[PDB]
Amino acid sequence: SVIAGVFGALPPHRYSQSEITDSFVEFPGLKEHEEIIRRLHAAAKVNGRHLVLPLQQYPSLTDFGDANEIFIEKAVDLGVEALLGALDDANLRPSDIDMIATATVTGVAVPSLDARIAGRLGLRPDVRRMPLFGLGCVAGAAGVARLRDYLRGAPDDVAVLVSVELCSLTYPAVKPTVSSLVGTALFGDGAAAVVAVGDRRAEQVRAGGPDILDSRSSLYPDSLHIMGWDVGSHGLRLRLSPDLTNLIERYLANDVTTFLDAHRLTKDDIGAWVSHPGGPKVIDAVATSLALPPEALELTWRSLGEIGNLSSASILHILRDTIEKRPPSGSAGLMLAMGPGFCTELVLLRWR
Amino acid sequence: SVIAGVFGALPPHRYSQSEITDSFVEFPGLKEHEEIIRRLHAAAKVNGRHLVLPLQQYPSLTDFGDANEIFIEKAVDLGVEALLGALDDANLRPSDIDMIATATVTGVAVPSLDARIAGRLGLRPDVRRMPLFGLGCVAGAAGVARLRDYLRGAPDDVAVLVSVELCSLTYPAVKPTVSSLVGTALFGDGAAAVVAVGDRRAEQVRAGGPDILDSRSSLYPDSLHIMGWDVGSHGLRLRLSPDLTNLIERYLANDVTTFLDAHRLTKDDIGAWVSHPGGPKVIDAVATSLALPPEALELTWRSLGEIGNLSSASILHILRDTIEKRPPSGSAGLMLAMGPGFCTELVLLRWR
Ligand SMILES: CC(C)(COP(=O)(O)OP(=O)(O)OC[C@H]1O[C@@H](n2cnc3c(N)ncnc32)[C@H](O)[C@@H]1OP(=O)(O)O)[C@@H](O)C(=O)NCCC(=O)NCCS
Ligand SMILES: *C(=O)CC(=O)CC(=O)CCCCCCCCCCCCCCC
Repeated sequence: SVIAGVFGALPPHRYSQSEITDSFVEFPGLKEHEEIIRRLHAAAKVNGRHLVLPLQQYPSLTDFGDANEIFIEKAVDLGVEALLGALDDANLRPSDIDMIATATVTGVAVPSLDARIAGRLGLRPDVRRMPLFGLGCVAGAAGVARLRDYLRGAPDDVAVLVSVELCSLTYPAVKPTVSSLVGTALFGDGAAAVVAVGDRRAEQVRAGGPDILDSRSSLYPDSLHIMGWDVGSHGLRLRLSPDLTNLIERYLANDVTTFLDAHRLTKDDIGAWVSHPGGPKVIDAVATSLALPPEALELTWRSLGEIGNLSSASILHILRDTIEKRPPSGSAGLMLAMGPGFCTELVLLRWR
Repeated sequence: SVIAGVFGALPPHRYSQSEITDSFVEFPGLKEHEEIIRRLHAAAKVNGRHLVLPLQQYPSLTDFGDANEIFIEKAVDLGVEALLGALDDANLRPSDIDMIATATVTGVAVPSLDARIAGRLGLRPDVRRMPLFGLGCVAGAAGVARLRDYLRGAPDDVAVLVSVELCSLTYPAVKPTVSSLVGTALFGDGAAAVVAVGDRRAEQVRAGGPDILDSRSSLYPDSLHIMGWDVGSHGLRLRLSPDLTNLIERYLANDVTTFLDAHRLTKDDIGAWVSHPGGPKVIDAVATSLALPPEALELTWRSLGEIGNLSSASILHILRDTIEKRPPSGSAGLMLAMGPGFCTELVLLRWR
């Protein structure tokens, strides 16, 4: 399977981190926490984020029903924009799509986002739908791996992934706690789409993105508590364990070695790293654990700085940035993501 | 792709429909609606349902947070039971599984149900996970089609589907409006699992069949409103249009003919129909639209009678029942489900 198109879409409202923080600390129930909010927002290594709503509107977003309804409307808009961009990048059309997978963790849609996107773009009525909910931050990488699994079975086909994460719309569940506030420092809104074709399809029409060579999941035993949602009448409330980085530091190198061993590669054989930007401590943990050079994760840092953490969409933005730097033809790339499970997902790529 | 195991699991609290109705009309806020409640409950052609909680506990189930917490607890138990059962049917082990897909529409779990089930049964850390959320009642059929799509590219592999639907736990969102009350007439709790293997693995494990040959989705344009959830602070509230039956009557025959034509098959070639038991009017519409004999859908009527509508799990219970009845060897089978989209899914089978 071969990537043919990758495209990111962001809401038009762009704010500097300082702007967000300045407004945020004045929101109802937050003033008493100004100092810790400013401290966390400042330490995030995030310089700006796109938000799906204007800043002033968030204090009114206290009802999960309102927020989730807005999610549905805005996510379908952004998902459609990202898919169209990726299709244009691939020189393909909506009617070419044989399977669409959507990933989100920031809203609850039934019918799923893929059914709504299919309708908006006029995908064929027989398109195969794969609504992936609950993978969280791993879904960008895992989503690309699922496209490969599909296309390995259907090598004449075209399959697409659409990731849409509107983290700001979980506002009704935000509380003045360390975990929620860390969330408000890091997460932004955005979307991304990948268009991929099977090996035979790639021999019929031109696909210019990297080859998806292989993937490997790693679900860690007894780690349900590491990250996830607390779900309730206020919506989706972030649960984040302080043990996350220790887990990375202790186990990630083995995940990578195990996977790369199977391809008789070493970490020194990979020419472009495409890692999820969980946040500064996480990225630090990844670099340390894998003993990476200082610039290995430069595009990950740059993305976190520019647009924040978009959950599953971030790694796709970073993939696009990586493709655009045009890595050495024939060299290996490695996507690395992590998420609720706890789990990691690795995807081996070959550039050109 | 060959099925090797199919297994159903039900919670232990079983009540007759009459017992459920008698209690329900006395729940807080309902006595005024006794007449319509008794009418809808009798018209459902459901004679009993299994419930995950004691019947008289439901009046206290008013908070979505409590209900979803109970969902996660109970859903993992039932999913594990179902999967273990299907593995036993297949004579396979948890460590044999290469990919697990889960399907639910009745609760919100991050980490997902597949991560939880994987942990409980000690699946391999590299098992591929596919948490399908939002397909609703089509997911039994679509899930089986997703297994085929995976195994088509992985002929030595084992892939499993676990459906868990605890419809009763959506009670916090129930009010005495017609749409909700219709739901209270029909839906029960349960789970099911399917174990399937690649064509190359099939001989090695002596898979009992049937073969999974092909599938086709049919998403109906401008139909998002037909069935789905309205999500908010009270959880998952049923949206269900009275127009659903009309859509089936107008378009199902074409869905089926379009699919069968591609295989040079006719309806008369089908040795056994495995159809989702949406409700009596739906089942009639299927029989009428396809000009099927009364016996064609008998096991679907029976399942509806015995356990109610289990959303995505019902078709799998019916599939198990059908296999046990042993349709003519080598004859064609057709799974038929429908759900939020609005959509239908057909799966072509060959019986052993
Ligand atoms: C619940 C059911 C068994 C009751 O059967 P019944 O007492 O004959 O009731 P009817 O279907 O004839 O409908 C009677 C009235 O209730 C209304 N009604 C039925 N379903 C309704 C719904 N989901 N929402 C709002 N109103 C509904 C009908 O429109 C009708 O209105 P009317 O008085 O103007 O004529 C039947 O409605 C049914 O089986 N519906 C299909 C269930 C379904 O959609 N399953 C989903 C498959 S995926
Ligand atoms: C990735 O795995 C991260 C997780 O822990 C699970 C997951 O995917 C959820 C990720 C997003 C959590 C977001 C909480 C967001 C609060 C956002 C506030 C935004 C700004 C409002 C400004 C007025």
